[PDB]
Amino acid sequence: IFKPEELRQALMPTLEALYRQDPESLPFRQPVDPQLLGIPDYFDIVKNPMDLSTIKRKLDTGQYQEPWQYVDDVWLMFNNAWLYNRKTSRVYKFCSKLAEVFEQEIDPVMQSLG
Ligand SMILES: Cc1noc(C)c1-c1ccc2c(c1)nc([C@@H]1CCCC(=O)N1c1cccc(C(C)(C)C)c1)n2[C@H]1CC[C@@H](NC(=O)OC(C)(C)C)CC1
Repeated sequence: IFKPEELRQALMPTLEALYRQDPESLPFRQPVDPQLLGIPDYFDIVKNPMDLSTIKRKLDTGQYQEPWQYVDDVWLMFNNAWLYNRKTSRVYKFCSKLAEVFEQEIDPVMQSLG
């Protein structure tokens, strides 16, 4: 049974790795705002929105008990973006860049956590 400070120390470097991907992480730093973006169908398509600010806040305040719940949220944000956006769009290709980065950093940390 993990403690939320153990979880934060080990997983937060993987989250900071995402934030550094400038400009790729910019669309993902805050919730998608469908009104601002003019995309009224977004919450029809994305039933469980997620973004970097929400994951950071959940990490910071201890809302994850096990590491796979953090991993699930990160992949939720990618899958939402791959689902809603066309393959030709910048955010789609941005999402693939951050997903590539993420797999690269999450593997060793998950194996030392377990
Ligand atoms: C993910 C995802 N999944 O589906 C969807 C849908 C998203 C998603 C999400 C956001 C998005 C977005 C797509 N396209 C944009 C803008 C909007 C115009 C069109 C465009 O080409 N863009 C764009 C895309 C890729 C890269 C960038 C940079 C690198 C220039 C920044 C821009 N943005 C925000 C819109 C406003 C955000 N600023 C903000 O919220 O400011 C406050 C003060 C916090 C409210 C920052 C980028």
